[PDB]
Formats: sequence, C-alpha cells, structure tokens
Amino acid sequence: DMLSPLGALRLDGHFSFHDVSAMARDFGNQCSFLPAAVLHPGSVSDIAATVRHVFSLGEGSPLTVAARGHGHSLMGQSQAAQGIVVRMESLRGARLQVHDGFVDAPGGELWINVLRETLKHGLAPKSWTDYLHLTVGGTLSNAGVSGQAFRHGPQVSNVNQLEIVTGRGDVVTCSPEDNSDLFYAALGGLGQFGIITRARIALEPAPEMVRWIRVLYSDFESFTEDQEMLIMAENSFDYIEGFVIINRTGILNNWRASFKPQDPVQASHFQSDGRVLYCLELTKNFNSGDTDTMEQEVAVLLSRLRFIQSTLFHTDVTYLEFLDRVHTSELKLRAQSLWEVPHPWLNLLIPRSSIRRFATEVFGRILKDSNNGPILLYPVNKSKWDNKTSVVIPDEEIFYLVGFLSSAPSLSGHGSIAHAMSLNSQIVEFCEEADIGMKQYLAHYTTQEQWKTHFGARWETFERRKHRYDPLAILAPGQRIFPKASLP
Ligand SMILES: *Cc1cc2c(cc1C)nc1c(=O)[nH]c(=O)nc-1n2C[C@H](O)[C@H](O)[C@H](O)COP(=O)(O)OP(=O)(O)OC[C@H]1O[C@@H](n2cnc3c(N)ncnc32)[C@H](O)[C@@H]1O
Repeated sequence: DMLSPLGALRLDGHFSFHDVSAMARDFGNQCSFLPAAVLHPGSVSDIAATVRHVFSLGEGSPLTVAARGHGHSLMGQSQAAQGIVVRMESLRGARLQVHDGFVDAPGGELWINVLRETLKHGLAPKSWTDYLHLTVGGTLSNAGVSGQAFRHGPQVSNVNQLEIVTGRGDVVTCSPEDNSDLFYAALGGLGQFGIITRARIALEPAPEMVRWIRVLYSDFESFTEDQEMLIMAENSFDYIEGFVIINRTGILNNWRASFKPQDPVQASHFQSDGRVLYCLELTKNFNSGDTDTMEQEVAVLLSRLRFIQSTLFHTDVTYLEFLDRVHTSELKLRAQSLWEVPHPWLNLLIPRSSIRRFATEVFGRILKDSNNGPILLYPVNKSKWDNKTSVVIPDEEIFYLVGFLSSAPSLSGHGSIAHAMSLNSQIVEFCEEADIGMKQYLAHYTTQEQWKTHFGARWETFERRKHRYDPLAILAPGQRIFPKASLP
C-alpha cells in the first residue's frame, strides 16, 4: 500500500481517497484520469510534506503530484492518473495582503478575488486574462494574456516574487534577485518546477470606469494594420483585442443588447450575412472627473482608423464590469447547460509576417463557419515578454494570439468533437506545411519528442531546470513532457 503512508502523515489538512471524481475532470471535458488521492491542504507545510514523501520513495514508485487551480486545463494538464491532486483552492487563511503597491496572493486564489480585495485600496493588477475565475498559480504557470499584454506584457511579466514548493519538497522564496533561476523557470513552467503557493503581483491605480468600444472591418489587411499601429502608439487604448466573425448574421443587433450605436440609422441596415467580418475591441480607462478629457482623447485615436463608420458601438461600464465580462457569458451558458461541454480549443501564436497568409487559408478556405465558438485575433509586442522564462513565443517582434475558442455540444454533425478535431488538425497541418512559424499556447503534446520540437532551442534550459528542481518528474504529469523517474 503506497497510500497507507499518506494517511499516516499528520497533516493540517487531509487526504481524500474515494470521492475523487471531480479531480478527474477539467474544462476541456475530454480527458478523465482518476487520481489515487486528493490532498485537501490546510497549509503549505502539507504540500511540502506530500511532495517530500513522494520524493523519498525515489524512482521505484509511480506516484505523481498535480496541483489543481480552477481546472481550466483542456487536456488533463491539472490531472494525475493514479497520483495525488493538490486542490490549491482549498488552501485557506488570510494570506491575501496589499503593500507597497503590490499584492501577495496565494497560488490558489482566483484573479477575481485578488481584484475585489485590491480595489478596496484603489489599486489593481496591470495585466489580465479574459476570464478572472482562474488561479494566480495556474495562469502564471502559462503566461496569462488579455488586451493589456501589448503594453504591460503577460501576467508572467508583472510578477515580483514567488513562493515555490519544488519537486524535492523544498519551500523556496524566489525573485529576479534571489533563487532567480527557479523564479524565471516557473513562469510559463507548466507546473514542472514546483507548486506556486504564493505570488507578489504588481498593482497600478485602478480606473473607476471604462469606455468599451467595438467596430467592424471587412478587410483583414486594414484590421491588422490598424491593430499593429495601436499596439505601437503612445497614449493608445488601455485594452486592444479582435475577433473573426465567420458566416454569422445580424451581429450589430446582437450588440444593441449591451452597446449603444454611434448613428443607429446606418447600423440598422448593415448585413453580416456571407461575408467574413473582423471586430476591433478597444477600451479607454477613465475616471468620472476626466470624462471630457477622455472623449476628446478617444475621438483622436479613432480618427486614425479605417473601420466601417456605422458599426461603431460603444458603452461606458465600471472597470470591474468590463474585467468580469466573461462571467456573464459563463452564467448564460450554464443556464442552457452549455458550460460543461467538450471544448476542443486551438490556441496559436502566429508571427506578424505570416498573419495575412494564415488568415487567407484559415478563414477564407479551412473555415466555412465560426458559429461553433469565437475566434480571437490580436497582436502583441515580444519586447514585453522576458526570454528568461519557460514561455515559448515566435522570434518576430510582433506576433498574434489566435484562439479558436470552440465548443462541441453534439455527438454528431458539425460540433461534434471529431469535426472540431479535424478542423484543428488542418490548421496545425497547414501551419507546418506552409512554413508559418507558429508556436502553440496552452499546448497539449503527448510525447517528449513533440515537446522538444515545441521548445526547440529552449529545450536544453527546460531539461536543465527540470533535472534541477524536479529530478524524479513528480510534478504536473498531465503536461506529458517528462515520464515519472525519466531525466538522464
Ligand atoms: C477556461 C478558460 C481558460 C482560459 C480563458 C478563458 C476560459 C473560459 N481565457 C484565457 C485568457 O484570456 N488568457 C490566457 O492566458 N489563458 C486563458 N485561459 C486558459 C487558462 O489561463 C489556463 O487554463 C490556466 O491553466 C489557468 O487555469 P487554472 O487556475 O484553472 O489552473 P489549472 O487549469 O488547474 O492547471 C493549469 C496547469 O498549471 C498547473 N498548476 C495549477 N496550479 C498551480 C500552482 N499553484 N503552481 C504550479 N502549477 C500549478 C497544473 O497542474 C496544470 O498543469
């Protein structure tokens, strides 16, 4: 019995061995791997003791440890087949502190909760993700990208310190100045180097309100040129995003529910039918007193753009309302029982030079419909992403985030996980064949060889960090990069 010495451990928290099924499922709703045990931690000491114990068994044990945040992984990257899942959200106690324009947040804290606390002090993190019901540890283990990364970099670029439980069971505090290798390694580290029990996140003064803007484009070349210019512009918009709208009808009437149109007369006629359209989603942060300054400031920035004048829809919402926007969507989908469905997502990082080529085969040919799920498309600046981290990004100075955020509500037909799978396969096949120079975000490779190809020249550094902080490959088994007890 390998789980009997687990039950022996005098934990602050405790282990669950039978009711473990929720830990055997994630957002992707495709991979299910039954863990042997679930640690409900009462302290970081409990996580340290558990990893220490697994380590103490050396190579001759199949035991693995997976930390679970909010389980937003797509292919079981938060799961542990016949191993231990650490329910990070279970880590309770007043550990969320704001000081010196920083917030020290536990690894299992949700960004929405970090924001709600941080606003009580008139501050807020600089960079975000589209959805805030995600853990600090889970996004930092990836990158954490929204429409602020062009300016502040991903979330990984706005972290000052980390408390990590290494794969040896060591509780280490690290930053650019002390244990710096471990610090840079964990960021975009896919949970391979240890468990992020705490993180210090940079804050900025929070605006009270946001002017949330949406406009349409019929020409990609114009849509992209306008995007690339706003991300490089001085005193630009606070958030910059975009979406591809394929074979969808009356999209401006599907906006009127939330947004107000600048000239409702021309907008009422505009047909969305049969033509691939492109949406530019912008925001300008402002405080009530500064409403007038902002209106003039926005008008100037919009005046340099090439969008369809009638399509300009806008709304004025509170900062929090704009940041939590996806939770509203989540709530609707939950009501229609459309939230716990397979999500065969494809998240791509496309270099600027390949974007027009990419959009030609993908949106023009490969895809006849987008109705199945939204398509995100937006450029970012490489200058804002540190090369000391584990984050895999293309070599160009400007690269695009392309996310096919597709759902499969059907067992046959168009969606249908097998249809989604094929379309995903085709896009990937084309990116290789046509020399796009694409790199995947939230990758789900099953073999070390596919991973080595992914990291490329970064592989040596990754395997070096791996042997260093997790020699027995105990941590984040579902990433599938390192088999248990594998390193040379
Ligand atoms: C579901 C979803 C995901 C998503 C998104 C919107 C939705 C609805 N929008 C995103 C966006 O705007 N930008 C972005 O960068 N990512 C976005 N995502 C994806 C999401 O960030 C990730 O799924 C991420 O993993 C965060 O989610 P979560 O907190 O739920 O963590 P996890 O899914 O359980 O596990 C992720 C991996 O990291 C390891 N892990 C988890 N916690 C830790 C800690 N504390 N320390 C170290 N490693 C950790 C897991 O084992 C797993 O490998």
